[PDB]
Amino acid sequence: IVAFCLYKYFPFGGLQRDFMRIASTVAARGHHVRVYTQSWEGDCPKAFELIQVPVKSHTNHGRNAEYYAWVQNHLKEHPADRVVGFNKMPGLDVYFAADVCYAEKVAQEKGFLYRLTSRYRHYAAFERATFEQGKSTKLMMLTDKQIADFQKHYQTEPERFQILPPGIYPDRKYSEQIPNSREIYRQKNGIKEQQNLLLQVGSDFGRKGVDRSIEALASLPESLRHNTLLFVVGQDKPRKFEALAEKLGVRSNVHFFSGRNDVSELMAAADLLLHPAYQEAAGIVLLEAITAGLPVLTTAVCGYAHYIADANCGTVIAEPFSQEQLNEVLRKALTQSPLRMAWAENARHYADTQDLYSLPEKAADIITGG
Ligand SMILES: O=c1ccn([C@@H]2O[C@H](COP(=O)(O)OP(=O)(O)O[C@H]3O[C@H](CO)[C@@H](O)[C@H](O)[C@H]3F)[C@@H](O)[C@H]2O)c(=O)[nH]1
Repeated sequence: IVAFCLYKYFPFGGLQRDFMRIASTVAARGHHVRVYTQSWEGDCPKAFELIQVPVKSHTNHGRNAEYYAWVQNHLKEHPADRVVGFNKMPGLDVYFAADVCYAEKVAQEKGFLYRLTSRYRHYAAFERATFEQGKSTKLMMLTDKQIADFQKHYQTEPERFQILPPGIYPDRKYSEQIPNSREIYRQKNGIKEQQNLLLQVGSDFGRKGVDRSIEALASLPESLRHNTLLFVVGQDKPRKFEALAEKLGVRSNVHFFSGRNDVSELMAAADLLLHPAYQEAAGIVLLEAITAGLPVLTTAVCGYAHYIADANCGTVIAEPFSQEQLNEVLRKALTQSPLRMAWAENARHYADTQDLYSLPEKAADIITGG
């Protein structure tokens, strides 16, 4: 019996999609998969034993604490052979690092008033419980930067870390698309042959720099701008970003969508992925774009930004972030189709020659070992 703990399941998050693929891999090896969550949106594999954990606190942090306590009591009466968490909490045998190091985030960005909160104390305590010395929890990591951060704040025993290769779903790959996918999916989405489709995918618009993408769109020269659209796709509220698009006179150019299940089609249809995130532990969409043959503009803060430079299929905007640099890079990329075509080819080549896929098998090995 392998128990999985994540606070919330829904289809439009990387943490959730990585969990689904890892847990499905574990189940397919013959183990019984039990899932504890506060809430579950979308389909659930019939193999899974799904347990909804009742909570009543009025804050995320309070509910998380209640969840941990309830799960511990349930495990006391119904033992599992291994407990695997996708969120930081006590009691895990294995943790998957979908998040950044919270202690480092706070140290770098926050001050005294931020640290006064019960919210801070909780998240710090649950991270500490996972990473501190003396714990047995195996730590499945996405980036070397994550490891450096956790070592800095917790002096975690180095042997407990294991970096995983990426785990991009094969259905995003250019070679897994129907013939004429670009034309078909452009037509499906109302994109004209001559238009530029910019694509931004992710369920945290603010964190992922949707504002930066809108600013970049707005900065384009008049004629180019008139031929350019931006699709913003994810389970988040568009309100603030609609207001910004109106402010900048590009409201009609920007199309907002809730969570979509057709991201593979959108990447086949698009001309550039924009992902100028403020914070991103890794960024699965960056590598999805690589596998789709979709060139990428992103920021150096993203854990997976280096892959864009490695694949030579876009531009990584350096820190400190310059909006003017992103604006110029966008204008250049859009006006230089030969550059974009070369980037796309480079992306496809990298996707064909690099392991961007095996994460769930390697994570399942760690989970089921022994
Ligand atoms: O409307 C939508 C919106 C998204 N998706 C999919 O959800 C995934 C999003 O993962 P991504 O790593 O890009 O961002 P995020 O969800 O913030 O992931 C966290 O967890 C990730 C690790 O699990 C980590 O990479 C990241 O840094 C964390 F913030 C990616 O596979 C998208 O194609 C979708 O299908 N439809």
